[PDB]
Amino acid sequence: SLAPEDGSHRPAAEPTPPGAQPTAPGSLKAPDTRNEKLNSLEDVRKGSENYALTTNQGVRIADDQNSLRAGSRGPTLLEDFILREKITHFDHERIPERIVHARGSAAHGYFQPYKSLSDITKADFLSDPNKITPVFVRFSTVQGGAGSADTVRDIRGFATKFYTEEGIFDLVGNNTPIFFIQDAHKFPDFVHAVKPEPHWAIPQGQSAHDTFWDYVSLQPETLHNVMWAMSDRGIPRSYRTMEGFGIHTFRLINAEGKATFVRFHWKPLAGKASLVWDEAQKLTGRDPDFHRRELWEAIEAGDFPEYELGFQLIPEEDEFKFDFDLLDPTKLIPEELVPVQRVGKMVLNRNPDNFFAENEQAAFHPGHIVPGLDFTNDPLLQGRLFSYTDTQISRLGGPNFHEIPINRPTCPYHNFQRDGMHRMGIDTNPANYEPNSINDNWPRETPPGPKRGGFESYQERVEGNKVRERSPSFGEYYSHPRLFWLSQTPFEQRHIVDGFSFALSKVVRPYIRERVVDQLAHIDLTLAQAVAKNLGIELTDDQLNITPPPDVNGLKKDPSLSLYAIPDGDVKGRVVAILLNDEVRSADLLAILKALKAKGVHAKLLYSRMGEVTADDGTVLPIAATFAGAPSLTVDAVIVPCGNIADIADNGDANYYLMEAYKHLKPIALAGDARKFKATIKIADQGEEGIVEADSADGSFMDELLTLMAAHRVWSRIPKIDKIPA
Amino acid sequence: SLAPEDGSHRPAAEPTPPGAQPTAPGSLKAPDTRNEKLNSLEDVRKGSENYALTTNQGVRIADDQNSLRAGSRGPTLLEDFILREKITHFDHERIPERIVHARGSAAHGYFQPYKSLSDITKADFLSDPNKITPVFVRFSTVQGGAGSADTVRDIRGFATKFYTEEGIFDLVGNNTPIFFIQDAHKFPDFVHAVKPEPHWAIPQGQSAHDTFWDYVSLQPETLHNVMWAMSDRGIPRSYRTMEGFGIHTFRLINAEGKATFVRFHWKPLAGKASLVWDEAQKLTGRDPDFHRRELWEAIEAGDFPEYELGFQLIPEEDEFKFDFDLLDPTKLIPEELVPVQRVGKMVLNRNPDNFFAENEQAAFHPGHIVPGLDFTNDPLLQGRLFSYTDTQISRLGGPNFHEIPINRPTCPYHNFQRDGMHRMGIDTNPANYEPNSINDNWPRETPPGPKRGGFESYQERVEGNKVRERSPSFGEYYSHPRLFWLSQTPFEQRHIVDGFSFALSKVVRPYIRERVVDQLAHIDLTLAQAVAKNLGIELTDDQLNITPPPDVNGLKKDPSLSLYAIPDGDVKGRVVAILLNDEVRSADLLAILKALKAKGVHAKLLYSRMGEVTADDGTVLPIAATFAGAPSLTVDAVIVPCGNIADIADNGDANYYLMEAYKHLKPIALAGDARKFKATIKIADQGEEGIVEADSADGSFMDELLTLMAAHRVWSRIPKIDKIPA
Amino acid sequence: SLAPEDGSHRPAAEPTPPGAQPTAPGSLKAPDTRNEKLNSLEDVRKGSENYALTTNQGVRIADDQNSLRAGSRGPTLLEDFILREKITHFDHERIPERIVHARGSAAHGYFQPYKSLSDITKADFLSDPNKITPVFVRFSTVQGGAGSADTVRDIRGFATKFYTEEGIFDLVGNNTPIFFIQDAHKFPDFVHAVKPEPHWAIPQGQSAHDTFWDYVSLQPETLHNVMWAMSDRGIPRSYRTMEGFGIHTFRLINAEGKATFVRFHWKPLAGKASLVWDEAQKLTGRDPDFHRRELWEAIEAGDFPEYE
Amino acid sequence: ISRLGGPNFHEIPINRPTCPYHNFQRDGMHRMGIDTNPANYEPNSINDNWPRETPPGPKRGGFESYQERVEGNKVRERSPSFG
Ligand code: HEM
Ligand code: HEM
Ligand code: HEM
Repeated sequence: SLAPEDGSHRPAAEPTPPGAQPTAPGSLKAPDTRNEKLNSLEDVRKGSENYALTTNQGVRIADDQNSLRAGSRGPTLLEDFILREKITHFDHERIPERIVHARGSAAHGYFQPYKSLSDITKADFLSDPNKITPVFVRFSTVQGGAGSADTVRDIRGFATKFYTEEGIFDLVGNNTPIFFIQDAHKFPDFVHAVKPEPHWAIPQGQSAHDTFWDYVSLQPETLHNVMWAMSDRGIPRSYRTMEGFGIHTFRLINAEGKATFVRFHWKPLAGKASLVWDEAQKLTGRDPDFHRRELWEAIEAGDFPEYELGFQLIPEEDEFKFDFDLLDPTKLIPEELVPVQRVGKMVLNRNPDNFFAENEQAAFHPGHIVPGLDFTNDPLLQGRLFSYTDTQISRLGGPNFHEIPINRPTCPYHNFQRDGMHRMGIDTNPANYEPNSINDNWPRETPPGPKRGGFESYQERVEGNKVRERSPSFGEYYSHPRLFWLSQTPFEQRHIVDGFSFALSKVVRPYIRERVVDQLAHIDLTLAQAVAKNLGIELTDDQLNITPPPDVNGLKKDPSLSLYAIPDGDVKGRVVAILLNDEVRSADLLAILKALKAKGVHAKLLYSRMGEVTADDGTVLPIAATFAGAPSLTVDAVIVPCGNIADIADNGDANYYLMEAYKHLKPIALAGDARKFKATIKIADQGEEGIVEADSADGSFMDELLTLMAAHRVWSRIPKIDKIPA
Repeated sequence: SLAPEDGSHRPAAEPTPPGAQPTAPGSLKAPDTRNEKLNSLEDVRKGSENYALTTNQGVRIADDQNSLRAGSRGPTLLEDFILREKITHFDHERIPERIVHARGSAAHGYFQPYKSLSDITKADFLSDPNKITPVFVRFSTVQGGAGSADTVRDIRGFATKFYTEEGIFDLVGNNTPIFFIQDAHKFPDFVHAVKPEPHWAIPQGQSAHDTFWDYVSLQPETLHNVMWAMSDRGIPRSYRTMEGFGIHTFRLINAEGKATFVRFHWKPLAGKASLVWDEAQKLTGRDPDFHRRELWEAIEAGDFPEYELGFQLIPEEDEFKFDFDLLDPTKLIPEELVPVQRVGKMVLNRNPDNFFAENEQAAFHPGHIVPGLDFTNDPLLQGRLFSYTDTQISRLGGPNFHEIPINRPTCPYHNFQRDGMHRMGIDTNPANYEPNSINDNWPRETPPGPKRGGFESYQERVEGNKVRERSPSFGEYYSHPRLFWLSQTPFEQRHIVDGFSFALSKVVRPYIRERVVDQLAHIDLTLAQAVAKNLGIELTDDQLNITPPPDVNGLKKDPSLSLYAIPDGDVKGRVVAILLNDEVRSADLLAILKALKAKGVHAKLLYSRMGEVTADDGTVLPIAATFAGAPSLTVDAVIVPCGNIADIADNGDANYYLMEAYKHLKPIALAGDARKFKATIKIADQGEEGIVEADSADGSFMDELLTLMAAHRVWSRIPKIDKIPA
Repeated sequence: SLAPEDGSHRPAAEPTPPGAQPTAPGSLKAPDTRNEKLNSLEDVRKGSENYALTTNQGVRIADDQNSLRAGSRGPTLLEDFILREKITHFDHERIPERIVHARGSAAHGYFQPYKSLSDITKADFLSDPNKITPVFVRFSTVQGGAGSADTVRDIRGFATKFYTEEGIFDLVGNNTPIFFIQDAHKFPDFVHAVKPEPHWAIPQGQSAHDTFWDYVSLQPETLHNVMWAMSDRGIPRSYRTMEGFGIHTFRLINAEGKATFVRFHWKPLAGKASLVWDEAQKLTGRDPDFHRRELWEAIEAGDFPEYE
Repeated sequence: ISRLGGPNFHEIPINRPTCPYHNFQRDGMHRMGIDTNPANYEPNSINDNWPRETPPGPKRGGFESYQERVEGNKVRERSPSFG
């Protein structure tokens, strides 16, 4: 048999930290993690152990190594139906990728509310805190293909399919609270501008090219979301550490028929955190799967992604109470004006079994709502409602995509629709039309009502002429970008300046850079001048004199728009690199590992080669990777214990390891003679804030390191990084 | 609630004769008829009674009569996701029809062998007389589209999917024992020649046009199957009353590895029976679904179609012992040389629930064989092996067509194939390749053996150069057509002459007619002269002197090639029209109806309007159809009971009903004053064979009518039918 | 007019070195370059300057910035056929990528033989040193998707379509002279092993994972091509500085019917050159389009890729 | 989209306009037209915004919907006048 005698080919079906075990399909890693959707897919899971290899017709194969030929050096024969079926299936494996958000990573989980929301909505999944709704969630980038890298600068999608008892509700959101454009008619133009340019299909996974900034310069409605993308919002550390938003104003409808406007939020219970740009870019080369792998390994470790669902609620009579239009999806609703009510929690606790069958084939669409929710006339939402039904017809092969297992409702579904490519359901109804007598009119319509009723639209009043015209109320483009800019910390603002300066430096036509700097001067002169300086552009006197846009309803900032202004750091699930030497102080290591364990922080033990080293006291320490093999990009903090520091003090790779972690603002902790490394990162004898140092790794040295990790990065180090070459 | 209070909308779930109740889905008409494949479809059967109407996402619908609009006379809104889902599914209901045999009718059933065939084949489904294998059978025409008519002149397909414990085996045959062409490379040429012509797409369901006969005149290999199509074999009475054949020689392989050549047969246990051409052509107009209807209603009545599988077996050492090549599919093996050995019985006993899901999506392919069977080098079979897998990728939408419920095996199937459009199975194997160690190499190959082994091809010797060349052994075209012609009764030979005469009359270019007559003169001079006389063509002295082809292995006829030469008639399931009048002799009708019921012959009571008539003694007689509504075309015989004959004696429809039945050779029985209709059909006072007449329907009147029915038609009447204008 | 007055939006229609001008579609950058295949594509080339914006049915569009709504803050109307055509075409832009070799970069060119090869083959494109055959060439990686990076460690494809006067001949080769496996029946197993693993779809553009090395360790026929892949052959500097091979033995047939066994080679006239691994892996991050860009800009500069 | 295999059905010869048609739509299965436009979006400067919108007018103008007045609530209701 081919597996090793000792069973080391098979991962334990228990939670294990990243790196400890090979990853596995979710039902084999966590067989007793169950939900109603995961149990309903049991009819289509297939196993493998102890079964014979067959054709798809059930014929057992004897030799799966060779084609049928006339003689053993002869021509292959057409009658080889086993070869032809196997190669035909392979030749047809691929389906079209999604037009946007082609790169994504997904998991199963569940949602439960914190209280009944019956007073504001009749949605059944929100009716009782003991109602547990299975979910499937896909996180994604926007521009790149399905084989593009994860840690690009981009908006991220955050789509959740809720399998409710009254239907599937898909909340198809992104990680910023607005979008780039106002009207769905312009979506092909914006997406064509951001995607690879049509002559040569470059660049992949990047907005930093001429056509994107040409469109932005000509369409100032885009500037708000462009500010978010150029911020560190555009480079999240993990899908676990970003916010979600539905963007549009929707409606909640209660059993008395009252409509409330709502915008939806997801708040990450692990907190908000982002990479820095050079780290994100380098990680696209060293691990283009970093966020897919982080999500999968968090769930295999038990560090389940958790989010709180939140609603901003605005009464119908307050529709015109703000100085922006609630229907304009380039405007956000500041939390200082309308707070987020926390409504429930979602936990992602199981990975798929098969990526293609469950993630690639999943179909999310924001028109999939349930009684108790409704739309508004937001003109970007209104066009979305057409596009997701349409695109699924070619991506997933026809109109029966709801029969693909991951998309199936878990509640009953019955109607008079028939046929279509790869129709699975075999209808026995004598009728395929209504009204009918021949089946006593079943399945029957259901009037709307407080529970288990049919869907009726809220009877909004519509009055106007048939026009292709933008509302005048949507014609203000600079106040929300300014509010966002003024809400950032000073280091977040520098990172935004740097994001625009990097991007516009890769625009080849200089007039486009100049037109973007002119737009920036309508938002904030400090930002405009800082970007201009980096491009060698000088503002004109007219530009220096543009009047700043107005505050938003008297606000001149809102700290909820910053990643970092209000502390919300959480270290569970983060990872520290420990740089070993060939004679490690074991007492340093016991102390380190114990304190990390107590906070749920993982460790990775690194050295010069694969294998093991032995500690001063004889403990054998298995090495996970080389310094060069698992770079600092992939960890949150670096600790270097004592022992034979002499042994690594000269290693180019160990030095670079600490230079790169330093440049990227990561906490570094140095014990005993590991303080020799201070010289490579140019740290003064009396120390520096963000470098933890002591004689040994006692319990105090660990608390200080863990406090630095809760604050994510050492922002105060920014003015010091320029003068290490890394 | 729209059903009648009396429950008359719903058919009884019990066997009922044709017309007695509305037809229904098989699992509602016959819920207790079960087999392993029908039970395995339960996971996808969907009911309807008592369920709410929903979208395909499970959202209940309140109003399925209206689109959402801005005001009740306003424009429809794009946000109407319930209208766009319903119309999207409707707009994509169609899939491509099959390239050939697009018109077909299908049913479920089961097969059992009479004894174990373990001495000649290791196929599991033939190993044990107590082993029952579910089947699904589709019967079809060849040329017309899925909306074409059933009783055209054409070859018929007879395809059986056997759901065995060792894999699906599809036996994909037709109703004649040879095909038109020798090498699959010509199949697009032949099928383009018989199909509607490409400029104008005419004619549907007919080979009587110039390109067909141009190809036949240029490719004499076609003449054998053309003879069978021009005979009454081309116009079967029902799928129940035709033979089936696999056409190719295949191999049986036993557990000791011995190969035996085999050709497959189906014998209809209801006997052989065909229409006559004027009746078939007219029936394409009055009921283009006649065979689909007759099949479905026979199964609803309990008149299950039954067939016996038989094998012609030739030892490997006898390959070259005949005047024709066993591998040439334009040659038959006469049963006088190699008898058919009875192997088992197939009963079709349940209709589908949904025609699209089960019939239109079924995929049959003759490359789907099982261990114990193998192919030969027949060059028509060899190209078929390529075509069926290929066509299914576009007809059924991708390479996962085996996951469409009707096509799924009932036995296990596991392999390393993944992905593809509308992938249903979610594989949990950690490996998607072999050899692998990470799942200990499962699923694993299985060596060949006596039972439950892997498939291995028979190690036939191949020797020769790579050539595109027809074997010289295949270059003989006229002997099997002549054997067929000489085996027909004189009335069957007249019907062949009439088939060729009518067909060639529709060929516009007269030189093509003359080239076909010349080919007939190579087969049999009598046939050629009779067709030439009907075409106004005179044979040349050269044609008159062509020497006939040789006998086939000494035979100058083989009666098993005739439909009628050896009586095999069965009356159960046949139907009789009874022509009512407004004061029927109730004693005649009691005697008639119970005689027919005793022999399983159905009746249809006809009159000049719907509703009821009252008999001499007050019995209320319900009318099934009018004389025009249910013409004589649709029945096998006609009975006119006594009573007030003057009610119907001058009814042109009643009179023409008898004239048409008379012309089409059907038995007619006239009781009492119904003998006044003798003048309509010009019968002598002293009577004539084929017309039953007495003073009442008692004594031997019904036995005589039933005797005529068992002989199917009154062939002795053929010379008498010309002196009738009908 | 949205273009700048000075015309600096439009790249010069003449050869210019990398970075000197924005890149452009080839018939705009190099209008004077022609061959028989480029000339035969002219009936489907569509321009743009001075034309009105239309639907695909040729109806001129007045307002391409807004959906049709009932009132300017109202719901979008289903009768907006201009919005639905534009979004429907957008919704259906994608087609499946190639099962293997999905990442690739291509250019037009021409081929000419040095002398007639009629003594060994009757192939018309090889019959006359004056006979010029248009080509279209696509270079590729093997494992990654169409949106993966160029300077991965992988084998590269080198596929040439020759548009001859006796038919299309496709020479579909790679940049090493052997393949990993011996019998096509095993291709899906080998390709499944090298591709991203099926539970989680990682890693992209990399053979450095368990399933690839499990297959290799169990199928020693793979080791030859694995040695090439682990060498600097697996990380070419440019598609211009790698070899090409047809791998298989084919036959040449002359007019007298004689068969000669042949294996096909492409020799880069710019020579052989590879990156080093740390450089290649870092370039996947900093410019995942580096080989597609280098090929396109070499052609816009006149530094045409040449192979023998 | 399903009957004719994708969104380029207007390029099947019988369905093609005989008048000009130019826009920024790209790709799709069996795409025949090879666009040379450097831009595939508007507004653009890189091709001076061509092809360009056309105001409505008496002849050769862009399409504009008649500005019918719409007044009603969002309802799934048959007009009583149709009963
Ligand atoms: C507020 C603005 C929007 C947000 C938050 C949004 C978000 C998303 C997300 C998260 C996905 C990926 C879902 C998945 O993981 O499969 C997606 C896919 C998609 N989006 Fe949107 N989107 C927006 C606007 C639009 C507009 C205006 C259109 C077109 C009118 C559109 C058309 C599509 C299409 C065609 C797909 C691919 C869907 C599929 O193939 O199943 N999006 N969008
Ligand atoms: C002995 C000669 C043949 C017989 C008895 C035969 C019989 C049949 C039958 C009965 C069907 C319909 C199965 C069903 O009901 O779905 C069928 C379909 C078909 N036949 Fe054959 N056939 C013959 C030769 C050929 C040849 C030579 C080719 C091509 C090389 C061919 C290609 C096809 C194709 C493409 C279909 C449609 C299959 C589908 O869409 O699933 N047939 N044939
Ligand atoms: C000597 C070994 C082989 C070489 C040199 C080779 C080379 C290539 C190249 C260069 C391409 C990309 C063509 C392009 O640029 O579009 C390609 C594509 C492909 N190869 Fe091969 N390959 C080999 C073996 C195989 C085998 C054994 C199979 C299957 C039996 C296979 C199936 C494919 C398929 C399905 C495609 C995608 C073609 C398309 O979508 O148009 N290759 N191969």
